[PDB]
Amino acid sequence: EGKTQKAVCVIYPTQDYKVTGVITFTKSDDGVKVVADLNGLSPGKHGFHIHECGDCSASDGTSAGGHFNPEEKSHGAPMDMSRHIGDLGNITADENGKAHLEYIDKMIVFEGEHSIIGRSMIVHKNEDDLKTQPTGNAGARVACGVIGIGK
Amino acid sequence: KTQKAVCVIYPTQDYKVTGVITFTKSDDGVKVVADLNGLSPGKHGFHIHECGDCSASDGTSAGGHFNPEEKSHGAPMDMSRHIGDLGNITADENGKAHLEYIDKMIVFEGEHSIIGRSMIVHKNEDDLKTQPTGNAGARVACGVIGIG
Ligand SMILES: [Cu+2]
Ligand SMILES: [Cu+2]
Ligand SMILES: [Zn+2]
Ligand SMILES: [Zn+2]
Repeated sequence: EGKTQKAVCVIYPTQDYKVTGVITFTKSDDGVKVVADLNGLSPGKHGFHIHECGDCSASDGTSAGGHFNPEEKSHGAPMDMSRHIGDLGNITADENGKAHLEYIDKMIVFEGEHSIIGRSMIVHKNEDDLKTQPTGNAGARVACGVIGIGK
Repeated sequence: KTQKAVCVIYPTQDYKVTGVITFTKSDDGVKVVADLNGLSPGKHGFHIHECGDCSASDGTSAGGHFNPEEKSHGAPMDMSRHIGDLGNITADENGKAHLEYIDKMIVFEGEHSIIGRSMIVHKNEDDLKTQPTGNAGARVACGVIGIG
C-alpha cells in the first residue's frame, strides 16, 4: 500500500573484475539520498550511472543498455539540469580499492515515467568526464546490478 | 509497456547457486524461463519475494513472499496463492535446473508488478501446503527482477 521509500542495488563484477558492493536510495525531504559502498575498484574515479535495462546477464554488462534517459536529454553531471535521469557522476576508489559516496539526488524517484526501480546500476573502468556524449568516455563496464524495492 | 523482465540470481553465503530467469509477455499470460546451476539434485522452492534486497549473506533481506492480496501460500496452478508462488524448480544429478511455464498472475506494471521484486531459490522443496513458506527452509540464491 505505502509508496516506496527505499531502494537497494547489489552490484556484482563483469568478466575479469572483482568489483562488488551495495547502493541504497533513501527518500529525504529535499530529494533522494544516494549511499554507495564498493570494493575491488582500481584507485581513482569510476563512471557511476543508472542504465535503462535491468539486465546483468551479459559477461561485459552490455545487456544493461544505455544510460536511463526517458526525457531524451544530453549526458551531464548530477548537479547539471541538462542530464540523464541516471547521471550519478563518478564514484572514487582509494588506494585500497574501497569507494564510499553519499549525496542528495533531486531527479531520481521510485514511481512513474522516471522510476529507477527495475533499472540497472553500472560502474565503468575509466572516469566519466561529464562532457563527452553520450557516455562521458567512461569506457568498459566493471560491475552491474538491478535496483529493487527496499523496506 | 514493459514486455520482458530479467533476473540474475547470485548465491547466498556457503552456496554456488547462479543462473538467469526471463519473464516474457505471451498469449494468455507471462512465460517464465529459468536456467540455474550449482543446485543440489532435487526440487527447490522458487518464489518472488516482496523486497528487492539481496544485500544479506543469507538472503533474509528479500523478506517474505510477494503477497500484495494477503492470500495464503499455494502452487502456481492454485487460485489461493501469493503473486510470487512460482512453485518448485528441479535440479538434475549435475545440478543444472531448467523450468518453463505460463504464469497467469504475474505482470510488469501496477499493484502486482514483479519489477523491482526479488527471486529466491530455497535449499529444500516447497510442499505447497505448509504456511506461510511451504517449509522450503534456507535461501541458497537471491536476485532482483529488472526491466528487459
Ligand atoms: Cu554508465
Ligand atoms: Cu521463497
Ligand atoms: Zn548519461
Ligand atoms: Zn508463497
